[PDB]
Amino acid sequence: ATVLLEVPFSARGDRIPDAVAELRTREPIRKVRTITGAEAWLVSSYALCTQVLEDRRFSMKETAAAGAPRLNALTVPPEVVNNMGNIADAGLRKAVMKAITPKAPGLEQFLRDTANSLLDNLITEGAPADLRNDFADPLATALHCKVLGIPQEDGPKLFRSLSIAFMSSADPIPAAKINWDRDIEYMAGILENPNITTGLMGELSRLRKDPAYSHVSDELFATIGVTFFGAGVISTGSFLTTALISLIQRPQLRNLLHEKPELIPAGVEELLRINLSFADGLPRLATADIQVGDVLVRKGELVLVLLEGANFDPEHFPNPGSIELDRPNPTSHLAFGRGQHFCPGSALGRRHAQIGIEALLKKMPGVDLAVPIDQLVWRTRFQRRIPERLPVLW
Ligand code: HEM
Ligand SMILES: Oc1ccc(-c2cnnn2-c2ccc(O)cc2)cc1
Repeated sequence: ATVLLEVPFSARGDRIPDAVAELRTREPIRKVRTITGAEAWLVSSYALCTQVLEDRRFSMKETAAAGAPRLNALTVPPEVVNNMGNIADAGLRKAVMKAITPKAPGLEQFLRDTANSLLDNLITEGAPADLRNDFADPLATALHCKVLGIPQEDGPKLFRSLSIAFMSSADPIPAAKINWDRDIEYMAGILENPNITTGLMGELSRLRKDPAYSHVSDELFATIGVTFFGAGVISTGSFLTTALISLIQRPQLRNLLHEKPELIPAGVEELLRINLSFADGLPRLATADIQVGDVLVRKGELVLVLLEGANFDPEHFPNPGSIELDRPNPTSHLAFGRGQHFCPGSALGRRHAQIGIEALLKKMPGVDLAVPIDQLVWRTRFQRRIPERLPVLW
């Protein structure tokens, strides 16, 4: 006898387990057990993953319901799970989206300057360098501070919460609540602070005093700050870090991108397609009985949408394991999700990575791992897969 198949399969973000392709071929929707002991349907094909993400009856918001089968414990108040729904009901959607485009005046130039300076410092200190702690994360953090309109120097203090905030835990985390309340007070301070007049927090401070928003709660305005900072920094830092690994391990692609950098955006779209930064399937709770492939999912059940099941599905991406820059369907991956909850920071995340990669290839064209790739230490029980340190030489 064996126990019901457990998720997640592996914390390694440099390779996909052979088990995924076998699941997808034999059972593209199938029952698994999550770290909390709940059962769930794991969906691993492109077609079923898209079907679930496009059908709002598989609810993101209902995942936070008391007594529901859980992927993991809430690290936020239950209402914050419906964050985008709350933003839209407040009439704040267009304003938040407008504040987070990579196309703000001088934002891209800021990213480039920041990436270059980080790299100069690494080059000056001498190899080995940690491309995670001293490149990708400081880059993601600096970008988000500029986007929020908050002081660059406040970035490290906010960043400190993230190794706990984005944990994927069987049980509630006391530190997540301490950090959450603390970060919420920080952002409430920012809304009151007269020096903060640019970016997202600048915009939110003005809308807050605008009579058309006078019934929007102060808790929502602060929440938007914390969540958009947290989600943005964790997602871009993790993506860029694991994309640098995929790049470092393909010196041919790396030379091609070094030599023809106009290919970097197509390069990034392939790195997004193949990325394993999301550690768990995207969770949804069935609010009706709904046929998914051979399975009738029952109202009240938990479904997990496995991004790399879709993104490595050979029926949709032939030779899925190869980065190929001339695919006919390059942005059709699910790295940013799909449907109602499609990532609102997608353009920002694309530009963060394009610029970081461009700067890396220019400054460090001989970049290579300074340790055998098995020596990378993969963070466990976390909503992202990332190496604790990314040691490189050049
Ligand atoms: C390359 C970097 C990124 C990747 C790979 C990424 C991935 C995703 C994915 C796959 C979803 C769907 C979640 C779901 O459907 O359950 C998502 C949602 C979200 N993302 Fe991004 N993301 C990235 C960058 C960003 C940035 C730059 C921000 C904003 C500053 C952001 C803020 C959000 C928010 C607030 C949601 C919730 C959307 C909703 O509930 O409707 N992420 N992210
Ligand atoms: O739009 C969002 C953003 C984040 C989350 C979230 C889920 N689990 N943790 N967090 C979290 C924790 C600490 C923090 O500062 C920010 C977010 C959920 C929905």
